[PDB]
Amino acid sequence: DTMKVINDPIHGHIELHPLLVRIIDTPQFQRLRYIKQLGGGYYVFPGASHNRFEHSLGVGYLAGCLVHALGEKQPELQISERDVLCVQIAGLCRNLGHGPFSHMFDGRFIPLARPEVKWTHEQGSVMMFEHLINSNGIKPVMEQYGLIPEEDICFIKEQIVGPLELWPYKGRPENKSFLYEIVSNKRNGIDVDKWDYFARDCHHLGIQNNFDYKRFIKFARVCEVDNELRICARDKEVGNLYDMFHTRNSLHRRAYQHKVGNIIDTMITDAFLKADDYIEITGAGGKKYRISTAIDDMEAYTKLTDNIFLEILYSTDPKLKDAREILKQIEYRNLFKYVGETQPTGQIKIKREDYESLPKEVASAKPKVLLDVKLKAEDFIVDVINMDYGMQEKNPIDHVSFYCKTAPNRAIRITKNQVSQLLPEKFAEQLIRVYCKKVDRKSLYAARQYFVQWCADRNFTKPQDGDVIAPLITPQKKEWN
Amino acid sequence: DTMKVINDPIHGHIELHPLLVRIIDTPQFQRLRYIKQLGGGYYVFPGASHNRFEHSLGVGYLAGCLVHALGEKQPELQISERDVLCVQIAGLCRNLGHGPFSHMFDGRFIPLARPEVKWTHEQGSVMMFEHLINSNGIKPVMEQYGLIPEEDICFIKEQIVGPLELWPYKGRPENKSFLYEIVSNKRNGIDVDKWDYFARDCHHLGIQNNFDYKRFIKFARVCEVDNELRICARDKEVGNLYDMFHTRNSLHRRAYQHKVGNIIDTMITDAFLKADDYIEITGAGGKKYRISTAIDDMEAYTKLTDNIFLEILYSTDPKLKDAREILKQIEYRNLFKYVGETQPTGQIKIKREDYESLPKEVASAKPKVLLDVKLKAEDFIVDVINMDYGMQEKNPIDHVSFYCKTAPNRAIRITKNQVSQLLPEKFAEQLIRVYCKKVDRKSLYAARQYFVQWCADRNFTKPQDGDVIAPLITPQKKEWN
Amino acid sequence: DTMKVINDPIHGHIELHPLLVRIIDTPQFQRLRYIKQLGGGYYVFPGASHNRFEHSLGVGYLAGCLVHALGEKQPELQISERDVLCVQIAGLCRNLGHGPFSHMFDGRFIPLARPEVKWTHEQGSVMMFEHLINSNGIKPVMEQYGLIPEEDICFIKEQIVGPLELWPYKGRPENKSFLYEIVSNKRNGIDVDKWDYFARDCHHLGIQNNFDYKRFIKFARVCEVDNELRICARDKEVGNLYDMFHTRNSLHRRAYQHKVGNIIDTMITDAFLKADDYIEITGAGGKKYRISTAIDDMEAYTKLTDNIFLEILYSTDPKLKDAREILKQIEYRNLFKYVGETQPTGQIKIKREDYESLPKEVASAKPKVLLDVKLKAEDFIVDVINMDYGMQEKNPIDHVSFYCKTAPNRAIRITKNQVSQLLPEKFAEQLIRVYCKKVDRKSLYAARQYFVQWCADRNFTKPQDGDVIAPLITPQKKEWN
Amino acid sequence: DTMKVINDPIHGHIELHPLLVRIIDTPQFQRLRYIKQLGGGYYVFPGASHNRFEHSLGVGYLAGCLVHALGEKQPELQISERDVLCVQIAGLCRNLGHGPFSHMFDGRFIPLARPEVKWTHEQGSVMMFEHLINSNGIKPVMEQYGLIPEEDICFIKEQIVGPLELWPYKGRPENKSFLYEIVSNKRNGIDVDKWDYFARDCHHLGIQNNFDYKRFIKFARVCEVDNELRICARDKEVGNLYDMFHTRNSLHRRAYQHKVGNIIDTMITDAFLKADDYIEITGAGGKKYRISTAIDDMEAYTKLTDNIFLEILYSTDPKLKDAREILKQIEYRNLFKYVGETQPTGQIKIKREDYESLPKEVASAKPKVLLDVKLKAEDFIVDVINMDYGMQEKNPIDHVSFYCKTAPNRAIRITKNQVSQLLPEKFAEQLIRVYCKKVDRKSLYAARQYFVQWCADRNFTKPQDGDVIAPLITPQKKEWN
Ligand SMILES: Nc1ncnc2c1ncn2[C@H]1C[C@H](O)[C@@H](COP(=O)(O)OP(=O)(O)OP(=O)(O)O)O1
Ligand SMILES: Nc1ncnc2c1ncn2[C@H]1C[C@H](O)[C@@H](COP(=O)(O)OP(=O)(O)OP(=O)(O)O)O1
Ligand SMILES: Nc1ncnc2c1ncn2[C@H]1C[C@H](O)[C@@H](COP(=O)(O)OP(=O)(O)OP(=O)(O)O)O1
Ligand SMILES: Nc1ncnc2c1ncn2[C@H]1C[C@H](O)[C@@H](COP(=O)(O)OP(=O)(O)OP(=O)(O)O)O1
Ligand SMILES: [Mg+2]
Ligand SMILES: [Mg+2]
Ligand SMILES: [Mg+2]
Ligand SMILES: [Mg+2]
Repeated sequence: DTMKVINDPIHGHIELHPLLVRIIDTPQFQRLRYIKQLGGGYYVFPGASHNRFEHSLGVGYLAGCLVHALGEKQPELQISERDVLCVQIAGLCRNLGHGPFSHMFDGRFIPLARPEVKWTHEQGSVMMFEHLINSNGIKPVMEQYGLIPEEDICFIKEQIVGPLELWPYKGRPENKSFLYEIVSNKRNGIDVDKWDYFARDCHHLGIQNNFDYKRFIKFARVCEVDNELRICARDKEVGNLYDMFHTRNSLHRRAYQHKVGNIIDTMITDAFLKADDYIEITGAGGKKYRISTAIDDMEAYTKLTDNIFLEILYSTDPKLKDAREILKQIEYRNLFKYVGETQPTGQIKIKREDYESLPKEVASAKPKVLLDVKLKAEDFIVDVINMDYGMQEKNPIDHVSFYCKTAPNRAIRITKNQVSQLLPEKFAEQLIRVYCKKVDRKSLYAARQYFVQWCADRNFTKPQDGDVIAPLITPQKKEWN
Repeated sequence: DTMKVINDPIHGHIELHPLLVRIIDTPQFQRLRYIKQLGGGYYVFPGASHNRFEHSLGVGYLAGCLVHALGEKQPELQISERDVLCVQIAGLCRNLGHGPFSHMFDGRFIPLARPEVKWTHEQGSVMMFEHLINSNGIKPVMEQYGLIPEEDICFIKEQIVGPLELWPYKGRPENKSFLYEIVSNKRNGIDVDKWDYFARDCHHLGIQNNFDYKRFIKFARVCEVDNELRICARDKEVGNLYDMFHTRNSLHRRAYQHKVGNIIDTMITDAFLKADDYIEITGAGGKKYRISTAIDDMEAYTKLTDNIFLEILYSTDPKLKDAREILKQIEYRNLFKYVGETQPTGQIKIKREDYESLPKEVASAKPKVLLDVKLKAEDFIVDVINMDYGMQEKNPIDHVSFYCKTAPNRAIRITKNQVSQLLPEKFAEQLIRVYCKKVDRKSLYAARQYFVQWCADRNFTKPQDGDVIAPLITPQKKEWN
Repeated sequence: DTMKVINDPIHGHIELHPLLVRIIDTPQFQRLRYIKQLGGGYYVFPGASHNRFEHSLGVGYLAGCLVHALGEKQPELQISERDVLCVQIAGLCRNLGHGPFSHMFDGRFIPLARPEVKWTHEQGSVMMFEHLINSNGIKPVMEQYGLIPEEDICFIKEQIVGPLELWPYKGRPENKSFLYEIVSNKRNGIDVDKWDYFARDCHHLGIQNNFDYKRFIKFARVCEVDNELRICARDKEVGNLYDMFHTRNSLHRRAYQHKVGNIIDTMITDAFLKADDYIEITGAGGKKYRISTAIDDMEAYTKLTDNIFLEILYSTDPKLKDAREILKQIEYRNLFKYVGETQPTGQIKIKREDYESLPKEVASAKPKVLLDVKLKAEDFIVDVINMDYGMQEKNPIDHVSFYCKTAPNRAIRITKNQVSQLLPEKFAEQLIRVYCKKVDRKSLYAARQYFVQWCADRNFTKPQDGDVIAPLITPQKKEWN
Repeated sequence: DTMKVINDPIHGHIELHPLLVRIIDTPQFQRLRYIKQLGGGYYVFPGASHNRFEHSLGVGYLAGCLVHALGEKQPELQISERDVLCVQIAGLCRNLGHGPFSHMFDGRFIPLARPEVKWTHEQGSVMMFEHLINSNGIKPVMEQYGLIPEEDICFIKEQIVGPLELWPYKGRPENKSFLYEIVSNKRNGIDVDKWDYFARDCHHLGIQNNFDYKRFIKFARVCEVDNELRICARDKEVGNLYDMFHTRNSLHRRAYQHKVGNIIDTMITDAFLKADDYIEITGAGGKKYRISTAIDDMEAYTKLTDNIFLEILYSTDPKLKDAREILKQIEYRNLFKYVGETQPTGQIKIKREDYESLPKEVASAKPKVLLDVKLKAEDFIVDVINMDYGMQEKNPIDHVSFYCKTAPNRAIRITKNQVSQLLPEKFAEQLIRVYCKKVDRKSLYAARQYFVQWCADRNFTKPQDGDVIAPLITPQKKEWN
């Protein structure tokens, strides 16, 4: 067979190798046509209808482009068509593990439905890749095009999820180390997945992005670092890398962590939780699985898509009413109402174990105002969001290697003070959002007082609309002045 | 009640009136989030993931733009905010009647499922609009914002479907006739819907459009024509208008009538015909409807979306196997194979009543060549496509009124000979595409000989790859050399 | 040393070879920064400030892209780095011959200043290329990077103007004929220069471009045709090629032949004509040249740019008053007034030998209207414009070779009846624009009556606003009624 | 006299009022077609060919847009056609005072040619506005359209340059204070000029901008502050505002302060300095001026554009040799060579005067390494660049008024800790770039040793390629390991 050409609005005409086509034309991959990239963001940004499928295509194409560029600039690295096909495949397949509504599923649902297990979309991706390989007879096709299934499949999996366990990888030796920072870079977070979602998400949201990945590619080289071969970026591009991480953060604050989009994620998740017992998904040899257990059999997970949302919505079965009314309340646009936003202070970090107590703290309060309605802990929703640069408290650029024009083979490091004084002093922070499930005017007035007083009692940041929603409470805190 | 801001990637930030917001936040409208704009096009153009929802938002915005501009340039027309709201609503609601996969439903499925009925997505839009209004108590909100729920609802329905029924309209008098040319122009085909889908479809498909609607709005005026006040375009813009229809014709040949997209639409349609009997949709008071009858109950139709595709695909019920396997053959990318394209010659035109008798002609052929297989009528698929400028054999520009710079109130006509000699001399044509349901190396050869000999015997145009795929048949037709 | 990366808004980051950098950094090439692409178009389309310099970079980049793509898809053609460099240089240098305001210089000025010579910007490009090579010591630099100046310079010049003379080219043998179809296609007109100016001009004008050159490149092959190797496009792309020429025609009708832009070009040409005697340019060895004679000495021509305009405008010499006053009339926006447009009918074609006699025909007209003022031939300007598809009366795609999917090396022809019946049946046409040098309302009124009466007497088409600007004249014409 | 429509690639079709057309069509305004926006930036970014003319149009359009939007949301403000026209004119005319190559003229040339005057394009715009008004008889035209010349012209000037001296303005009273915040905002720097050049510069440079001015406009209100009516932004948009100032800071580091572009600015300034005495420009009543003194007569300044560059490059007079030979090394691309970049720490700030003592310091260093050549202060160029957020050391966001959704009429303040912890803690910084005038390999090597030794001796940051370009010098400073 020959190569297929496909037109992507982001990257233009991309060439696809017959093996990649053979991987694409399977139920396991086509499953991604039915999973939205941004999940509930589509209920806020009407343009964001894009799915994981096209994003996967773009990641594969970009992986191929970067590996090919590095290959043509430096032939001494001995990159083969085999390495290219493999990295392209890893790129194509690192999104196979996503559940319905993407990050809502593994970031919100699974932790609440099955709090005893440890699940990540990466692991879902490796399992679904294995299932994909075996159920469709791919191995002989791999062999036809020059791959060695045992070494190569391993290399692909390690590319997607990291080591499956001194040099920890089995798929490629150290002098091809640079094959491992491309599809999913565990060292600093700079990888082609980000590059594709920057361009796609922006193309669809109606926000435009200032990061030029093609430029970074033009300036990328392979360097010798601590006796291994790593990707080196030209020194003069360090600023751009900072901006790359600034851009990411921006995309989170206007779009990915939008208050309403997130509360819609919470509502869909609660609906799914109240539908978890009554929905049956058919898995291996007829055996029956549930939404929360589908992650344990890939034949079941395969049939787990965004469609579940609609299954609940068009359902007539009375055991599903409680969830169905929630999903109907999304259609009528009767959402939980947003109360406000604040931040922790000092060295205070809201740890995961206390996310469960917070609505009670909010419901306690010491307000001192006409208390015409009482709110109980259940009436409050508290969302804690962690905003970082990809490596928690650390600075990712301290983990990137550079080269200069006078010596393009001398890898060097670059520190923050060498760049600018206008950069951040921190690289992680927490945001706290509070919502009230009671939408009436009196419940809102009250919820605001409870909220602000709660913020005062915890020595948190003063709400931006503090003087507004709580005029009688704000002069309680002397340092908010 | 206040105003909502929406970010659309095509139009930017759009302001939505509380009354419009109220209509949008209903299941009848939100239903459109689950119906893809281009249907089977997403299986060819991976960017085309957009749905009818955002498209509707966009039509609604543009109608308002045009009527508002007309209102500001010529205060003498005394257009009121009420007229504006009615036109905006008409804009929002002219797409409500679409079935699963849009044009596949009313253009392929319904005519084969119900050849006795006359059904259009327009009438469906009217019905679903009535249902939307009634089920959500919109009339009092309409009165609240200054509308007359009797005159106005009528006006909106007439805007979507035309006359119900000199002056055939009842919603607005002759002296506001131009308000009937904005949302759906039955006179010449120039309306805001085309303008939105040009820009949106082009934005997502990855092909770009050369038509500037903002310019057209700037140059649009209301003039008196045959005792009515109609929208007139500036004379020097006639060239642009011809180009507009050329653009429409381009988008069809590249995307909307793509051979593979059309064969996927046909395969899904076939699946739906083979699943129609065994799938029941819950309608009024609990009564059950089938896909082909859902168009007769609006609360049932409400639940008829693309989701139906996945339900069939995830079914375990054996009565759906024959339907379920075809869609599975779409996942594996084992589609009906394209044999070719040809055109009739002289002035013979294929009517709908012969679309059913046509594959028999192709199989009844008597090709003089060493073959290997005999094929039967059931093995061929013949798709007839009508490409026109919107009004069949007519030239739509002969139905546009123009004005000149020196006398901006005097409407004039412009004939084709006054514009260019490089324009088309015909405005309708038929394309015939032939596919074979047998995909083997030898059945394709035969199907090709049948096809070409059929083209010769009916005196059609010679297929572009005629001499290569059927070297032994082409010299029989002297008229191709 | 090594290669330079340059950022272009149209093509992104492009790599430049040291030899190309060396060619670019000369006064002969840098001269193109001071010559506007669209000349007088910038006085109508304020975005069109782009010059010939960047356009040249883009042509070189696209030439290199196409030749590299052909090289990678088909190694059997034996394309070398040397062929690539030569095609890139030819691309970079085919615009070197342009005069001030580009086509105004070669299309309007020179024919009036020196009507005895036959001059084109191509020959100018070859001459300026010879001068560039000799004056900057490029030959030894050419030799260093693996070029053979004797063959190679010839190859480049032939690439720009064709043969300087049974294979007529000496720079490359027949098995490399396809290399002559890239930079300047004398056969059918499909070349990279058009591809760059579509995208650039559209990017700057505020018009959108509907041609995808990257797609065309992806589908380009080298095929065998009549004992030669030609560039061939896939059969399925014939429509896109027609649309390309329609696009070109649209860009001409909207921008390049804009009535006002053309009248500004004409006024500047008059300026240069009335300044020709009084402006002296120092050329080779001190000899002094005039604007109209600079084209015969390249050291003078190097110095011939748009700057001249300003030199005339800032002049204090009373001998330059006549020109300086016309340029000031360009600044105050007192332009010749546009009267109207008409075109011939039947079989009438206006030859160039008759362009001087036309305003006299116009003043010789006898409109039956009471005129307070009489206008003489001196007051009229008549501009005849030839609109074609590049090859006069022929259809250029009758001269492109195609290939089919089943046999990618077998070239075929495709006729117009095989594509569509909605295409043009003619490929050339003439437009006639008439302007009046007298700007007052009464002279305009008069000029219009003269014009329309002339159109009637010559049996031309009726002006679009005929009935409005000449109400008393149009009902005389039997075929306009 | 009617309304004129103009096509701008950034803003689309823009409407220009007959009075605005009359202002635009003057030599004083049209001069801006011949002054590059980014100056020597065009010699690095081949796309940056745009002039200040098409930027001025855009500023006027944006001014009109913002004031009209504010007028439409809040009719209580009593905005008149007169206020809108004045704001538009102010927009159109705030760039009139720009010299050859824009900022290069006022930021580099005048202080070196004439260090005794205080000259800025701000005052120049006012002066040139007066000259335009008087020399072209605009005042009666202003009256024709309903303006009062005496207050209104004052208003316009005060909008461009600020107060011409408790309420300090005379052109408009206290209840219209917000009209002074549109065209040039002296309080915080958020104004429409930035908005136009962000989009334009990005459109042409080949970089994309992530700031959405249309959104800001949609969310802008007039709130009451300290007895003024000021522009208020919605609170939750504060993040975007920070980004705005970040994008600007980005645009400076990538384009406006590009290392090569600045040295090209410096060289052109050098040519002009060595040419100032020998170039004479004709001003008022025949009196003759020099490049540096033309700013003292506006009809002379009128004729002062980028053209002088060419006037110099094209000179044969031996008095111009020193200036003409430098512009020639720009064409040949033999520029001053870049050696490096560094920054001070703590509280050391490079004062404006000591900019002269710096070339002495760099050469005064004593690196103990084999140096083939000794360099003197004249061989060095040291350029100090100030990077800030617009108000030196302060945070402009502490000077913005915000409002809340629940009470849209009371302005509130927002501190940095209320937004995020990921922002800069300083808002101004200095960059130091050092270049060498001798381009040979050894003089360059030496210059590097000198430079790094100077950086070490002054306790500055380590040059990014420090360990590479000067290996024998960096290991001495322990704070660089
Ligand atoms: N005229 C067009 N312009 C731009 N893109 C197109 C056009 N036609 C199709 N596309 C898109 C759709 C696909 O994503 C991609 C490939 O389309 P296409 O060339 O028709 O492949 P194909 O498989 O249908 O034809 P074939 O199998 O005969 O080679 O480009
Ligand atoms: N920073 C942003 N930039 C661009 N678009 C945005 C941004 N934030 C949100 N949007 C989009 C998402 C929506 O389509 C639309 C509405 O945004 P937004 O103002 O946040 O609505 P909202 O309803 O959540 O605010 P609120 O109810 O408080 O007034 O604009
Ligand atoms: N940060 C940037 N982002 C996008 N484009 C840039 C950026 N910086 C410069 N450019 C543009 C300007 C040029 O046209 C092109 C390359 O410039 P640049 O990379 O700075 O080369 P350079 O010659 O100035 O440095 P060097 O010689 O050290 O490589 O890209
Ligand atoms: N077909 C077009 N599409 C897009 N832009 C155009 C087109 N034609 C002209 N333009 C541009 C050029 C101008 O900047 C702006 C307006 O031009 P235009 O409408 O042709 O003015 P005009 O000179 O014809 O006015 P008038 O009606 O008095 O003749 O739009
Ligand atoms: Mg194919
Ligand atoms: Mg809201
Ligand atoms: Mg460089
Ligand atoms: Mg005009």
